[PDB]
Amino acid sequence: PKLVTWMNNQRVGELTKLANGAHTFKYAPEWLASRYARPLSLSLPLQRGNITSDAVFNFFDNLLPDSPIVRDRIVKRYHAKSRQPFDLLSEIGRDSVGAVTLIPEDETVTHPIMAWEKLTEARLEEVLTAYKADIPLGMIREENDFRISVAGAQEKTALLRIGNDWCIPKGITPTTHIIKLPIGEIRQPNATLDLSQSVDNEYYCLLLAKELGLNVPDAEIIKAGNVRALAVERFDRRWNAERTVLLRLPQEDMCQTFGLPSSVKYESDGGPGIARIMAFLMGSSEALKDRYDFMKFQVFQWLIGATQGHAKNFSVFIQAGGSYRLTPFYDIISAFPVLGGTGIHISDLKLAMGLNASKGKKTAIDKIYPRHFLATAKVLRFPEVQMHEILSDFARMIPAALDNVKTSLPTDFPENVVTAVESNVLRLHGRLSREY
Ligand SMILES: Nc1ncnc2c1ncn2[C@@H]1O[C@H](COP(=O)(O)OP(=O)(O)CP(=O)(O)O)[C@@H](O)[C@H]1O
Repeated sequence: PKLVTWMNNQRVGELTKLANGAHTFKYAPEWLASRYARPLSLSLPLQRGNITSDAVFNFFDNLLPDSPIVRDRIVKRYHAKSRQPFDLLSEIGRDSVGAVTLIPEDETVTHPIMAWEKLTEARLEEVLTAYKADIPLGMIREENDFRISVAGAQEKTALLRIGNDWCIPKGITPTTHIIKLPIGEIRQPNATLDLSQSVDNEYYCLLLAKELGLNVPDAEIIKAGNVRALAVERFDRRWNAERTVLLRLPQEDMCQTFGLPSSVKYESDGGPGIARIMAFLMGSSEALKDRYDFMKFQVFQWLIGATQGHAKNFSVFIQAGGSYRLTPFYDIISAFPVLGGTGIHISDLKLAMGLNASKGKKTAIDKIYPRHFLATAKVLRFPEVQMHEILSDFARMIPAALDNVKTSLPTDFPENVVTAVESNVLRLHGRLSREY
């Protein structure tokens, strides 16, 4: 029972579901014997023979949705053999996050390689409201070519845009976007989250992120009838130098990077933090810069209060030769517009990975001061003279950032989201001015 694994169009090896349920992968000699070859994941480097590591399982399990519901659907959708990472992927394992492609050992490929199917304005709304039909990742039933897969827990979908048209890829056509819908859970301790308007909030956050010289993905708000969904330009997808072929970008996150399961994704649950990930960024290609933009992303998160910035929300492109480097900062949301007399106080918002405090780690966003950010870099051998610069710029830039954004907002954008965010971002920013 195999599952041929390709990377773009070259063969890497084959995943196989054992007779007891275990998962084993083995790199094809063709892939192994090539000066320009890279591993499936930094949790399983190139090697001859079979591989059994709990890693060869976790890797693929992270390649599936983080929501029971979604997986509850993925099954009934295509009648999966089971709920294990394999049998599920056998179904929608085609276009997934990164450049990995899983094809059933026996149903071999014919048909034009890269084929899709344009979508009518009135049909797109379907793909966007597929949950109403009990469908996973928005994959219309009529067809059957739809076999995408995406991580996360939010009701989303991924499509292929050609020129000025929304197309549902076919066979193994790489999707170019990730249209996420305003439904699902978020985090903090013991408590999940329902906030403002997913799209607006996220959008806003990305706008500030970008306006704040922060590297994030290209995304715009869209509307298919009465469906306000957000579509982000996948940063693991790229066309040939002249738009001839649409290639993928081998990528993986920080949970697979360490061979860790999906469960242990939250530091509080035994996951990695600013210390385990940084100590790992010292081996990154552009390590000097990757270590910098990271730390800076912490302040930003602390400033816009992003309580769901766990280990599964950070990745690294797998560069040829097994080398790696940090990717853009995807998935950005503020918990500020959820505060107030809604029984949730700012003293309750905690961060995913804590900072070097006086005693262990400090998370409550309502308690983190400059000293905590420095003590963090101090401990992690991150030049202090470089952190002060970060806390600095923020003190001088944020005030204007929250403004330049207000002027570049949609018409129908919740005037109140901005209110609950720019107020808190400003209260926190204050702790900065008072030092820098
Ligand atoms: N613009 C982009 N380009 C490439 N990959 C992206 C991306 N945006 C998100 N991803 C990838 O897809 C995964 C899930 O997307 P996202 O983080 O937006 O989901 P969610 O918002 O569904 C997550 P959760 O609710 O579980 O915190 C990420 O872990 C990342 O690997």
